Amino acid sequence: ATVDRYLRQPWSVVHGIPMVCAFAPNWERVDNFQSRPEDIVVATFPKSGTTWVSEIVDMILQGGDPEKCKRDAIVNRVPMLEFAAPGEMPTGSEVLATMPSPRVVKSHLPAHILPKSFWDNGCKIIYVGRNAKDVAVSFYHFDLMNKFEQHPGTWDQYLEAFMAGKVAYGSWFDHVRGYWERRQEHPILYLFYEDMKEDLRREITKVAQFLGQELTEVALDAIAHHTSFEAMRDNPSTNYSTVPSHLMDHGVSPFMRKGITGDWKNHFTVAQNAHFDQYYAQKMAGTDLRFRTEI
Ligand SMILES: Nc1ncnc2c1ncn2[C@@H]1O[C@H](COP(=O)(O)O)[C@@H](OP(=O)(O)O)[C@H]1O
Repeated sequence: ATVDRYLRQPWSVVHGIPMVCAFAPNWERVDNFQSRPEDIVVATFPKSGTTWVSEIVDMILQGGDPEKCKRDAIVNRVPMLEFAAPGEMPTGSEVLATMPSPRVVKSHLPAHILPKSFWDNGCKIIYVGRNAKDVAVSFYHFDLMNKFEQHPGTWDQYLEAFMAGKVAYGSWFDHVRGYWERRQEHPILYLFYEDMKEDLRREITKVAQFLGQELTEVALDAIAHHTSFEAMRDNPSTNYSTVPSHLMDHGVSPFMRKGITGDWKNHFTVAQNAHFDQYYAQKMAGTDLRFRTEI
């Protein structure tokens, strides 16, 4: 009830970044967040594989036992750092304060406004990038169904907001590039959603090594089996079907939507794809960071 007035409102702004309206008040809780050096941060631009990687990290920390991961929804097992629902739930930061190490922290903040404490404590960051076209489709449908978001209107107007960085958490170009560069000064494992669709066990292995964990071949196969898109769409612990429909309208668009690489071809018009590609080449000039739009 109290949170209703924050739902479906236009973006606020925190440190020059568009922010979910409900998340923006009381932002000192984020700026002053107290990290621990053993914290694992799962950082992504929205709709780039946060839930996927979070479940993989949790599974690795439980020794590859999928039963352990069903003790709670992924939204509670891996709290989102900046999440808040004023008057309805405790913030993500308050939940994380009461969580035993090793904490898994999910966040969508760009690198330059991720809380300083994370950088000073050298916390291991697992970043996931996804090609901007699939992200924009996924983010558009997410906004149609997630009532925390300002309504996206039509797809063509949303896409224009997306390319301009006028969506929640700002420019995708600055986001993916910010963490790609910050790895020169911080332990960052930079993953690619498309690499995970192509070869999931290979990417789980890289996450396990980064976390200093050793997996038997059985544990690895068990983690690959339960972190398929099909395993996670039907798992109530990962598919967000436990979120009340008042906050996430699962009928409009399910959270576990398509889970593929290349869905952008079913939504980008011929003209949209031409304009997006020129702007993308302009905006992604001068970086060695490369994304794949098909595999
Ligand atoms: N195990 C998995 N395999 C593939 N895609 C997955 C996945 N788990 C989630 N996804 C996809 O990742 C996106 C959500 O990313 P995030 O967790 O950061 O919000 C959605 O993309 P789609 O909307 O294209 O289906 C969702 O379907």
